[PDB]
Amino acid sequence: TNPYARGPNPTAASLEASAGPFTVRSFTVSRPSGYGAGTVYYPTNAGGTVGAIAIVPGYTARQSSIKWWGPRLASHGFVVITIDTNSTLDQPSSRSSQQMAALRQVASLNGTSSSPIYGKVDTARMGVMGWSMGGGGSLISAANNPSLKAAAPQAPWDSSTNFSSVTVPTLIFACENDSIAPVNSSALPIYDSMSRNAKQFLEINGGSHSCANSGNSNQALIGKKGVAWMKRFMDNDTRYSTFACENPNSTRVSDFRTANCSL
Repeated sequence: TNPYARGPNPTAASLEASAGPFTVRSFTVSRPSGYGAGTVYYPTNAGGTVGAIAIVPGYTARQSSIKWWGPRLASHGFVVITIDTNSTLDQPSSRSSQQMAALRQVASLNGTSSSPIYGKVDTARMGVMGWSMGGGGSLISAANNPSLKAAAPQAPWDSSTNFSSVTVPTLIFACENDSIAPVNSSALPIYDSMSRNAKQFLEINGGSHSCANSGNSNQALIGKKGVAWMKRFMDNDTRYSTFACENPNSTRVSDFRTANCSL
């Protein structure tokens, strides 16, 4: 009945594995428009069009810091573009503009017969992710585009902590011992500011600012939560309602909060 449901019914084991059911291919965007560079990850034979997610790194950082999300999310039924910004020193608002620019190019590549993702994307269903200033940029993207279906920034930082206008379902990955974007002055005030959406706050125990980046030691849990959140809210897939809204009840988590997220 749900036209957006893709893939086998999920289990904890399949969501915690390094890769999901779908085989992933990838290509580099030939002529990136409105951002620095892009890598597109997409699944082969997902059984239908899938949503698109754009992921942005942080200040001084590049695709490598966030690249692990590409294959992980794509293997579960998403088209994912990881970008480099025009300059590694771009601010959150500029990161948001380039993040949305990347999503627009994915939409155009969906209508380009020469592109590997031709006809593979439901361009009405998109999501935003990112690290640090790119997580702040994801929150700005969500606030400026309620058309988006989900957001999952990690260790976000922005000049402001007020994102009360966000109606997009938003999962915040936080890192307990973050000394660059401290939780008490960034992630948690941002989480508490949002009262008009489904939201979740997941703090990684003992995590530094890079606790959700490529190579991190919690990829099973973080990857499960990222995919589950995107499945529940970009696909409206109630098979993932428990995975997306549950307290993991794990010693890997030092703080868990959620609101408007029923199981």
